[PDB]
Formats: sequence, C-alpha cells, structure tokens
Amino acid sequence: SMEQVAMELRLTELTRLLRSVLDQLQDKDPARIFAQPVSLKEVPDYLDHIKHPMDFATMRKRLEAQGYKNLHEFEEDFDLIIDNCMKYNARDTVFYRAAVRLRDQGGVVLRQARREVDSIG
Repeated sequence: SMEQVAMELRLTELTRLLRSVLDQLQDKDPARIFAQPVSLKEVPDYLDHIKHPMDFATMRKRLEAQGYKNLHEFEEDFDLIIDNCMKYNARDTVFYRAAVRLRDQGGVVLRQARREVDSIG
C-alpha cells in the first residue's frame, strides 16, 4: 500500500534526523567513555549491578536497523547510558563526571531535536 510506503518514508526521515542527533551527542563524549558496551570480560559482575546496559555503538546498531519509532525511544536509550554510569560509578570518578557533562551538554541538542520532530511531523 501507498500508506505503508508513506509511513516508511517518515521512519527513514526520523532515522536520518536521529543519526545526526546521535553524532552530536557522541561529540560530547570526546574521551569515548560511552562509545562501546561495558566489557564483561573486564567488569565480570556488571550485570549484577546494571540490568539494561547501553552504549553509543549499541544505539547506532538499533538506529541503522530503523529500530527507533520515535524520539522518546531514542531518549530512553540515551538516558540509560547516563543513568547506568551514575549508579555503577561513584561521584568522585572520571566516569560519573563524564556522564554528568554528557547529560548537561546533550540536553541542549535534545531540546531542539524535540522541537524539529514536532515541527516536521
């Protein structure tokens, strides 16, 4: 159906906008602290602590499979990156400190992306 194709064109366009958002958020992590999943070889107990791991690479795989239906879903995964880090690591650590900065810096990017998604439908 032509409806199914129009809905697909919207998913694709959302996917293009989210790829750009994702790039912008990841530039706010110049140390690549959140680039890849926490290693279970190196933190073998990690899943006893964190039930839903997240990282930018795993977001990116979901994104290119057009697995985000809306901004809310993408924001959920971004928030996991930050929240997981802020529970597992203590306040006085380079890791926690990097999440706070990502959170604060990403807030601006996310504010405008919400407006763009609303605006362009």
